[PDB]
Amino acid sequence: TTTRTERNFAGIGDVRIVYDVWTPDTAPQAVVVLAHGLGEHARRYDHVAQRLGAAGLVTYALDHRGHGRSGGARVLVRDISEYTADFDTLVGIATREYPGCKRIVLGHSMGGGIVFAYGVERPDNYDLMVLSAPAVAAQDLVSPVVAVAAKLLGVVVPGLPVQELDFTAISRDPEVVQAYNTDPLVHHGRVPAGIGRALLQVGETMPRRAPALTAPLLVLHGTDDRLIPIEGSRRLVECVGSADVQLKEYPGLYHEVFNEPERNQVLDDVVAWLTERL
Ligand SMILES: *[P@](=O)(CCCC)OCCCCCCCCCCCCCCCC
Repeated sequence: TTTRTERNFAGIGDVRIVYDVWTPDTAPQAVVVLAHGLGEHARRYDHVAQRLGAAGLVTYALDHRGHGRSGGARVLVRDISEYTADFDTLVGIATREYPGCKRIVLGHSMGGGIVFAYGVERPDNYDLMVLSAPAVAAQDLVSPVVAVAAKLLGVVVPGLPVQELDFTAISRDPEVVQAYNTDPLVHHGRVPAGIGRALLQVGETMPRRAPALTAPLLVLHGTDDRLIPIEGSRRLVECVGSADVQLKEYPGLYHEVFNEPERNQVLDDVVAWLTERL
């Protein structure tokens, strides 16, 4: 039995960051710090934290600024460092509450881009990285001219909606898409320029920065992902400095592998990967 507690801290710029803590009723094996994707929130990951809890893992999952229960203007960010700083603070919170426990940083989509940028900047603040379709190659979705424009707009008008997303691409399960379509805490609009710039900054420097990752890395990706092409994850595992890197491709799965029909096989692979290394 894994149980959720809701807590908070003061993030960068004194924005209240809400985060959940999922504690299992068994002896804690290690801690997981989880970063959700664009426009979603940590409560869409309940079933993930429960599955990890059944493996004796404590899961820290924060609502990013402008997301879910956290403060700030909705999906507003002026720099990727705002996300990575709030994630860094959350990693430190788990490090102090569970000292000596191994630390697993886990990110999905934009969360995967934040976990990546956090990791290459603090490659010894964590022990294991798991990335679910990380948004580390956003510049492959637009022309270079559009990337020049989006970076500039992310500065001047970070709140301007700039890019529409196909929400039907998140899952092959129509129930998942409809539950996403009707979630009051999900951003039901377009990608803003500020987040567009942040993802583009991470993407252009991913090849040059990835060598800084030295901890074991697990990348998960569905082959039929229309939001983030799988080639972005193939280029990532070819570019990281980690010796123990692995990409699990899931034939036919859509973007959110954690919410797919095959999600239990996906999470079985995550637990199996973590337990060989803990
Ligand atoms: P993840 O967080 C999954 C959430 C979506 C259900 O992110 C998925 C992919 C996000 C990529 C967004 C596009 C990044 C670049 C967009 C900027 C280009 C638009 C600029 C137009 C200027 C004329």
